[PDB]
Amino acid sequence: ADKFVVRLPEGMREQIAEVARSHHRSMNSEIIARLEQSLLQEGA
Amino acid sequence: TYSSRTADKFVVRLPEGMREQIAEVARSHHRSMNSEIIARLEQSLLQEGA
Amino acid sequence: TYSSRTADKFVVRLPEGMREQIAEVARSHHRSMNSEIIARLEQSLLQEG
Amino acid sequence: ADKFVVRLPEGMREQIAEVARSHHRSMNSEIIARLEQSLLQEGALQDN
DNA sequence: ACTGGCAAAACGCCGGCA
DNA sequence: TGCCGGCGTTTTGCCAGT
Repeated sequence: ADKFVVRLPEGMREQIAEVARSHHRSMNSEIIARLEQSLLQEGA
Repeated sequence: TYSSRTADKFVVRLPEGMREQIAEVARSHHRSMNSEIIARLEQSLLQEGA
Repeated sequence: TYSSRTADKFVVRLPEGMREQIAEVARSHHRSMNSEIIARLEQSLLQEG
Repeated sequence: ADKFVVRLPEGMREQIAEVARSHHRSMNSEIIARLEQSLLQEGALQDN
């Protein structure tokens, strides 16, 4: 599977981890889950 | 203090052809792939916060 | 070939305060002012057929 | 009036040129008129 | 007007960490 | 799974030279 290194702004770094644990999934699992939701919003 | 060389990098292991899917969106919205990802994350985050 | 350093350049004379207004919305959308301007112009044009 | 040089993609210049000619306006006038209505259009997204 | 191009930023990605 | 220095690149904002 291909990968993309994402330069992230100030806050996100930590804030992204916070939501991951509370969702009981890894960071990469969180980001991709959010990303697919966003892309699904476009299907409107 | 916080440039793009300083910023927090994070490898996102994309599912098959999802990368190509971001790309198409990124082009149409006239932003880099980085900015694309950021913009979507940022918005997804703020939805839960309001 | 047609890169960024090849692209047609047009000097836009902007009215009072439009600059900061555009820059603000540009950051707001995670985009360079250039891309920001192009994006809006583009959408304006196809809206007109 | 302050300046800002725009790099336009392939077909944009001629595209804008035509529309301007259509509206009997300067190219710069056309660009601004459009950038104007584009800004206050989404600036009118204060609760839709 | 135009447009080479500069200096600085951002980009994409590698290849190495832990 | 996560972290990141740093390379080689384009892009970006904005000039001066024509």
